Amino acid sequence: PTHLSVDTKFKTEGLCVDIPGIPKDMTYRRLISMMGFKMNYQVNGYPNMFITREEAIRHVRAWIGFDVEGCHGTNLPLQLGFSTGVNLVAVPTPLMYKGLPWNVVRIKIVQMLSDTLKNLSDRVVFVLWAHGFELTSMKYFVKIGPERTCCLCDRRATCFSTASDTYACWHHSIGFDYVYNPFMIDVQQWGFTGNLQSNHDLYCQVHGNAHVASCDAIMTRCLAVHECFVKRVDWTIEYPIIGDELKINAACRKVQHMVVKAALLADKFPVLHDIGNPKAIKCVPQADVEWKFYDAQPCSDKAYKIEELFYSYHSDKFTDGVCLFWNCNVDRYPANSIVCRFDTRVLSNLNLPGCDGGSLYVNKHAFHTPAFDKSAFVNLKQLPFFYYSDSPCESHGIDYVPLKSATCITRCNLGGAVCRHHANEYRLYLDAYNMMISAGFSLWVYKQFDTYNLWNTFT
Ligand SMILES: CCC(C)(C)NC(=O)c1cc(C)n[nH]1
Ligand SMILES: [Zn+2]
Ligand SMILES: [Zn+2]
Ligand SMILES: [Zn+2]
Repeated sequence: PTHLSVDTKFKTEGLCVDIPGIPKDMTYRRLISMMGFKMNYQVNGYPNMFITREEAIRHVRAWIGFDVEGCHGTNLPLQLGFSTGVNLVAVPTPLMYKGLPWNVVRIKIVQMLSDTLKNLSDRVVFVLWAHGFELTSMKYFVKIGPERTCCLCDRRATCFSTASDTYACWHHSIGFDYVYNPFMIDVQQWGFTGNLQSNHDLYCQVHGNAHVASCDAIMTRCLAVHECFVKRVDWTIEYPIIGDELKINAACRKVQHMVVKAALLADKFPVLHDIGNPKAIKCVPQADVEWKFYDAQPCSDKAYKIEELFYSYHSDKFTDGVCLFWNCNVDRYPANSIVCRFDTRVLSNLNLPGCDGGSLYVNKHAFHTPAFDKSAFVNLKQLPFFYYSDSPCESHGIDYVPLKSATCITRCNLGGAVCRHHANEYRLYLDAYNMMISAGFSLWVYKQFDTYNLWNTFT
């Protein structure tokens, strides 16, 4: 039980306005045949064009919302909408393109999907709110067959070319005209009352309905992300490495240890309230401080209300010492905080568009994160870059230019000349810091934080 049986029933009520008279009793086997495709009893890696909700969740990076609206059905022009914001008009003879025949529309579809997906996934999952025209338009740009490999590399084939009779992945498909072995899921099969807009609008105010196919494609994918990653959460599902995951995670641990260690040295807080991940470990194990932990799983819907986290009767006195919120997203941080908050607006291959301003951050696991909100940080200031080290000035064991920097907080810099070891460590830390910031993380600190207080920790 890993793939969707072709003999599974498909509910057709949502299809009967575009396809009147459609049988109520329908399987995926009969639907695929009605769509103009032939599977030929093939056991070659592609058992069904449609996939289960569980398979869809494992391939969230491949999700492309897709809608087709009748502009005027073999006789009328169709408006093809994608969650990339693209609208294409196909004639049978928020970017809006004029009417063109299918032979050229299919080339644009292959280019668009290839550019969007090459750094995200090995496939495409068309996310539908199926009403009929989208399913019957697939024969004009989709070809199916056995699972294949790319003609220029070892990746699975996602595109086909009728000009060269060859197959390509998303990286090698320039000039290709057909999408090959795509996957799809109809959100209407999950059990909903009412139309797409009424279901989407219950959870999201950021996507509107400008009455165009791409608006529907965007709402469809947003609703699917809500159902799979907001109202339902699965942190056991592992996702492949596609970018700088390892370096980002290692950088985050390095920055956390640096910042908290320096805050404790600079202001000598007697207690630290560590709020967030129930599996957190002390990030500064040698610190003298009374370390207290408070469990809160990552919020995937709305940011936590600070009143619910702190009140309703623990140290109780969160106003004592300092509070550490390392990716624990709250509505308004208290003044005595050290904070790491993911900025959902960041553009990256790890950060996918989400629900209601939120984003789906996929790095080993998938985390839907509430929309970044500048007002959460009104009691704090942005944490400036700094490097601090009390380790001995000694090289041990990569060519060199002497480091001059006001933010290298070390004994050698206090003494007037940064040593080789601290220069190498400073440059490595700066790279880690820049990697974490560029990945979307933002750092905030209590207004009294001053690195000038670190210089007297060398006596
Ligand atoms: C395990 C240490 C700690 C710094 C708390 N991890 C993270 O917050 C984090 C975020 C990303 C992305 N990678 N790691
Ligand atoms: Zn390839
Ligand atoms: Zn939405
Ligand atoms: Zn040094």
